[PDB]
Amino acid sequence: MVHYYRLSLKSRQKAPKIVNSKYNSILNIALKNFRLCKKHKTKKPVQILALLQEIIPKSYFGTTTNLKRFYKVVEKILTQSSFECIHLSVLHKCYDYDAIPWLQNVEPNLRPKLLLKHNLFLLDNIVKPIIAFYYKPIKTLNGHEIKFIRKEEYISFESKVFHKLKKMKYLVEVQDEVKPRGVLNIIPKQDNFRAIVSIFPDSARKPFFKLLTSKIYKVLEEKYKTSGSLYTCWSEFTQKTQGQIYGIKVDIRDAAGNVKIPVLCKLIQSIPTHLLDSEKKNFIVDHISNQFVAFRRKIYKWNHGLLQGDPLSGCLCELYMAFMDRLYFSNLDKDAFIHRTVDDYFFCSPHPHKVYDFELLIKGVYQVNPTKTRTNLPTHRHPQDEIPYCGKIFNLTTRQVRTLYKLPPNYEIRHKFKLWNFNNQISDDNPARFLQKAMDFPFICNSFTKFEFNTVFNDQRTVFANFYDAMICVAYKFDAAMMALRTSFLVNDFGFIWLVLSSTVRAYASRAFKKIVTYKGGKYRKVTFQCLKSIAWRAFLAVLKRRTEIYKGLIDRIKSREKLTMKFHDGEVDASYFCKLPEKFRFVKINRKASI
DNA sequence: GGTCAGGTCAGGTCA
Ligand SMILES: [Mg+2]
Ligand SMILES: [Mg+2]
Repeated sequence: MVHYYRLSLKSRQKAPKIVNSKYNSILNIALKNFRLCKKHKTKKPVQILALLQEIIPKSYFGTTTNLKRFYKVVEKILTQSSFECIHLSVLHKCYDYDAIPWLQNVEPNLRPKLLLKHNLFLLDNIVKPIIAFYYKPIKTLNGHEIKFIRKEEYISFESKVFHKLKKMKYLVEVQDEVKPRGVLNIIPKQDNFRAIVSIFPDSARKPFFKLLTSKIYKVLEEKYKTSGSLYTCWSEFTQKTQGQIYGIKVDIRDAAGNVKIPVLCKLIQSIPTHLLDSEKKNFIVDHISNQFVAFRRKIYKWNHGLLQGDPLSGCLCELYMAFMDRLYFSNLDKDAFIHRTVDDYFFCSPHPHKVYDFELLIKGVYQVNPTKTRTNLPTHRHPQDEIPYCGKIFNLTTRQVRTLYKLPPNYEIRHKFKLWNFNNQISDDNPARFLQKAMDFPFICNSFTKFEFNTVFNDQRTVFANFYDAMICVAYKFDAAMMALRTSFLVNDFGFIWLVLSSTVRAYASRAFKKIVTYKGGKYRKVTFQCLKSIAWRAFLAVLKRRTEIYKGLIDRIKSREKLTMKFHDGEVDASYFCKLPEKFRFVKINRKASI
């Protein structure tokens, strides 16, 4: 009942020098080259595809089509997403066994299972180890994107920042022996960095760690007035204000790093004893006061704010900022709007000067990221009407809000979707259950909420454009799933495809109708059940056009019937946006080629 | 057969 192979590197093994008796000795040639490959003869430019072809003799596959079949899996590995899998069946089905010389002696009908396991051996003992030798997998944290960087480069970057973190005395060799709680990792996040700790497993302590986090969060609801729902505060404020809205979003930089431990410790002691007893208080106090981290066989003490990667740090920083909240935001004009996520602040008022004062206040209290500041203030260098905050885009002039989409140029959109589940596996003969589990609604549910479908402050044009953008996303996921179906299910029967799509469009439109009818507003005109379906269908249409030759049947299929009459009772909807693909998603890369 | 709360999972969002 195990049908999956995981692409991730940690599954790898450490190659024996010789292959055992149950495997054919040709493997050892490969292994030989492994040592020779190991020889420090590498320069900056290597291609893993290229070096592998000089490690595994072509005589192992015999024919070029077999070799290409195998290297296309290798290429998938080299371009992999986190959690991604393939079907074990891929490793043996459709190979030309006649042309493989070392497989002729054994009778043909017992041959397939052997070949799968032999290819598994090569992938686990030579391919993955060779990838590990020159590269480190890091999760970009934008979807499941994984970028590989040269080990020499990652180590150099990690040494540079280690020394910088040493000159500023953030890190100090402890020398007094102390049990370290975890290992430091330096993770790049664009121009800046993220220094985090991976905690050594401390079994039975995560019940304890969840308990302490829970009890503090209860304290943070109970003593400090909840920030409000982000949606409701903004709703009330939009109704309040009929004039031009003014606003600012600021991003505090290293909010954990700018925590003053003495003040936090005093907040701890100041907690009432009925909420959190003195023993737990004292356990927490030397916990944040004695942060010990293991580097290259050496232990250091972190003495700058809260350490990311600590179980308590996420929740603890919120308490500090929550306390800062009351310290500095008790008096605010109730004709104004304010909301905070954790280290991001969004503030709006009808008066420009009061927004300016808020900006000066925050800069006076905190070191901020000036590049991350967005404002409609006129006196600012690069002012904008669109403020991104908490996954959404707010237009202060129009009051319209759109979903925010994190698609950098050349981002590969298949990294956004986690299509493989190792815990519940689907057999290679069952593609339909796979595709429909892929199209479960819950996954896009976070773009099917009151925020995008309300008509209280949102126009019908923007509720449509939101639904469209989301449906564009669902189309891109369909595409990735289809490409998965061709390359590992090796499906030939596309007749059953044209079915769940419309079953989903119907159900999705119905769910939309429900939400839109649930949140009618003063800007709500009239929305036809069928019009939503037409929008969804036009979204799929716009997407499917990227790979026309593969889908020309399907596009033609939906071309007839499937009503797209975009004659909505509004007399304003441009409708050009709906017809084609928004520029954000025209420039994103769907194909797959092994770069390095 | 009709609810419920409780428990688990799932793919997603935010920081
Ligand atoms: Mg966990
Ligand atoms: Mg938990």
